[PDB]
Amino acid sequence: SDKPVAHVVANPQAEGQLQWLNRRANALLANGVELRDNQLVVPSEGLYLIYSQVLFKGQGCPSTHVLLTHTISRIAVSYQTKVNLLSAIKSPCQPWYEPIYLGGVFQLEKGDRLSAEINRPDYLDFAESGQVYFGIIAL
Amino acid sequence: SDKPVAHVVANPQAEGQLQWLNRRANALLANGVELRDNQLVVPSEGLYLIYSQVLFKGQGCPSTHVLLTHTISRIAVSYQTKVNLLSAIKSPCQPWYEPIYLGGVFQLEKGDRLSAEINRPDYLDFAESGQVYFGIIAL
Amino acid sequence: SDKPVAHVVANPQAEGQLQWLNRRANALLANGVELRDNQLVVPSEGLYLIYSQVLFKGQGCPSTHVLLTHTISRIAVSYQTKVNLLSAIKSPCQPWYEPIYLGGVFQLEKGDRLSAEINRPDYLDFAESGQVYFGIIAL
Repeated sequence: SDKPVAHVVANPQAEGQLQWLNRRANALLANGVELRDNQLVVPSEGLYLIYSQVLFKGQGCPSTHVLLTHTISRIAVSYQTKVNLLSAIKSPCQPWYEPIYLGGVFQLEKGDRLSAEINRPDYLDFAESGQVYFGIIAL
Repeated sequence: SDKPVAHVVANPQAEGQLQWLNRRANALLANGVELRDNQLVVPSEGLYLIYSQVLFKGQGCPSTHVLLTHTISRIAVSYQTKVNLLSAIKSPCQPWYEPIYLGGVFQLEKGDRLSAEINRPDYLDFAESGQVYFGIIAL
Repeated sequence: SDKPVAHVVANPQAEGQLQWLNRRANALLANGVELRDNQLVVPSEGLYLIYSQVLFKGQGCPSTHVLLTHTISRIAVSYQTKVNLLSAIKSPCQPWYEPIYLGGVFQLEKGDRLSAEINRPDYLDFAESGQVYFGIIAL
């Protein structure tokens, strides 16, 4: 049980924000992985499977064309640059539900940080369990 | 080739039900993983990548607002509780197609069971290959 | 750092086609994995996590019902057959955005090839980073 690993969930008690949380039940933040300033911190150099899901929910369709996005970004320790690794966009309106799942394998450096960010936290459905999550595992 | 592994598909011959099946071609149920009462059985304690996809298909939009869901749940041997690990909801109607993909890393115990369940098997498009699947791998 | 691995992206300079590319930054094609005729080539027998995402984007809804598909297929060296491993279909019209994510674990043979293919490259949104990707990792 020594591989760097994390599986964090959106805080169901937060309001209008995507706040990642490690839980006692069915969530992970182990073997060097830390949560700092809402970002996952890589403890060692290597290959990592990185993934995240968000679910957006709205009661109806507003007057202005809504675009939803979910993104996983890499903040390199060496440079402090912030690069898009995985992302997608959805338009729910031409109650609605829009899940977005992202996942991929990346070479990361020790101290690099990962953020999983959205644009419309007012539409984030984080109260319902299993819908909003972010994780990594060293391979 | 010793890691617990499974990649099961929806039985294309089943009717109005999500029935997981191990196939000869491009499907797995090896190294201790069993399929029992339509659920995957964990042979050993450890970290597992768990994933599933379903695809819903309908010919049109009915009079009552349809909600579709896909869920992966953990049945702990120690407790017999059934907890939601990964889930999403979609509303296809404000022929239609709605895929849902779920995936994440979890610490599981030997004898724990995993179920991948939906609410509208009458909308499940399991006849078309590669669309409906459920799998795990010990990491 | 010896596991066969790949994480390739759609060439943002290609036109009306899905052309996979290994990049200097945040992309991989290592430890025996090759890109040949737009397909990933397996260097050794074993279990692989395989995944891909595409994002389709259109300016409006045309007169004929558009169906979008994304598929991951296995070309066996031993047979030259081409089998569907993972796929999904979406109908964007009853500017729109349709992401499709596919991922699963498969036993592959050395020399097998994997293709990640779509039907409407005229709708592929490959100019925007992190949206179109294809990868594998030996587990």
